[PDB]
Amino acid sequence: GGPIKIIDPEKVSKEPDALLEGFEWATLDLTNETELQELWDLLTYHYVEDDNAMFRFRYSQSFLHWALMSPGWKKEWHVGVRATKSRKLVASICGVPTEINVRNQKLKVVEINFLCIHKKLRSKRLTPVLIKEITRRCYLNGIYQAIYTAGVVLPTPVSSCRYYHRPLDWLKLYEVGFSPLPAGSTKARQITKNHLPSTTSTPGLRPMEPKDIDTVHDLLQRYLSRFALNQAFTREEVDHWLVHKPEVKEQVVWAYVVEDPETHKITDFFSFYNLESTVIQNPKHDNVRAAYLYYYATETAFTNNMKALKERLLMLMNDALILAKKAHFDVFNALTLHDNPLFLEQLKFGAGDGQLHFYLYNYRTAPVPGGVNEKNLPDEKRMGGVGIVML
Ligand SMILES: CCCCCCCCCCCCCC(=O)SCCNC(=O)CCNC(=O)[C@H](O)C(C)(C)COP(=O)(O)OP(=O)(O)OC[C@H]1O[C@@H](n2cnc3c(N)ncnc32)[C@H](O)[C@@H]1OP(=O)(O)O
Ligand SMILES: Cc1nn(C)c(C)c1NS(=O)(=O)c1c(Cl)cc(CCCN2CCN(C)CC2)cc1Cl
Repeated sequence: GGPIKIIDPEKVSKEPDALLEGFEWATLDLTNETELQELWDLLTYHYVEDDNAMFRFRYSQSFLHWALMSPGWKKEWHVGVRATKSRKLVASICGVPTEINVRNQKLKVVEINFLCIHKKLRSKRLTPVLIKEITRRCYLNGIYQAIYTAGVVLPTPVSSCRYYHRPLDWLKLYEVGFSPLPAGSTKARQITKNHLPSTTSTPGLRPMEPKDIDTVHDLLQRYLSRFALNQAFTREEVDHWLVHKPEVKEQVVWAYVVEDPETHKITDFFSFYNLESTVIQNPKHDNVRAAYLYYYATETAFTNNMKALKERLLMLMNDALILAKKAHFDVFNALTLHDNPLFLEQLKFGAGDGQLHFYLYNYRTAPVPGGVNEKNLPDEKRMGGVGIVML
């Protein structure tokens, strides 16, 4: 594939477009505590819900700091819209830079996320305006392509992946309306079915440390290179995205490595992050604590023995579940991307209603497989496609 259009630097406007009357553009500075708080206030009450308005994402302030001030970040790519009078933040749209590989052409992109409009301003076509404005700011900085994901179908997705959910506290999930009771089953059977071992099995599993950064970087890059569409990690990005710094307020990222008991080389790693959802108007529960499978890698993949890879992943990911369960998560979420179809059904992940659609701006490439077939069920012959995860 390649770029759709070339942008003329000479022609990029130095001024933003008009906004709806009574509103103005505002660059957010998320190193200001009070500004990070305003973003959090906006997302907490207006960001992504399920269709039934039972749950809303509640990215924490630590999470917002981590996701939005990643290497190369610029405050210019954190775009707010404020009410002119009250100064209230009523919309946002954000970018951070990264590099991605699209069938072996590397591209400098922004990843767009945290598009949000206050409920009272919805269905006024402010979205195109937000998009066009962040687009202008990216073009002024020499960035002309983007990748983004959404839970909704929009023109020309590059891929689509299904959400899967492994219950950790099945009864809590039942009570909030997250997890159904299967037709002929009972709650006891579901509780029994979701039990997990009390201890991990992979020899040499331990938390990731800073000293592991270069090795993990090498291993993740080799492994991600197996996917048509992947994120091309830098060392700083591995540092930022994979290593928790206990000095955030509230841990966001959990990373574990496998140090081979004999060679002491790291041969595997996996990571998962913390994203809670507000439970809406339920007097007995206000929260679902989800862990999401993030990046991982294993040397076993380079053998191209799909059976040995499966085996290894069943072991590593069951350990990920045990760990998430010890860390008090209520559910573990994963998508059908990476080599995830190899283990999802076997580790008792249930199929979700949600889908994650992947999109590129200003770049054309052939559709990429998303780990599912025509029935939207996991498919080991439709992997090797999506090797990027967005937050
Ligand atoms: C070179 C750099 C380029 C950088 C830019 C790259 C592109 C980045 C793209 C942004 C990627 C963001 C990634 C994420 O953050 S995905 C998460 C998005 N956030 C939410 O779902 C939060 C809850 N919902 C809302 O806040 C509002 O409903 C939003 C803001 C989503 C739309 O507000 P509203 O409901 O009031 O609608 P409107 O009247 O203003 O506008 C209607 C138009 O907007 C199109 N639409 C609706 N939803 C989305 C969506 N999720 N991505 C892209 N476009 C979307 C829609 O098809 C229609 O298009 P069209 O009629 O023109 O065909
Ligand atoms: C528990 C829950 N909270 N929220 C807010 C939602 C939608 C749920 N249900 S769910 O099954 O976990 C689910 C469902 Cl139904 C649907 C989706 C698609 C959401 C896509 N978002 C997540 C990533 N972001 C970059 C784009 C917006 C994600 C999830 Cl995580």
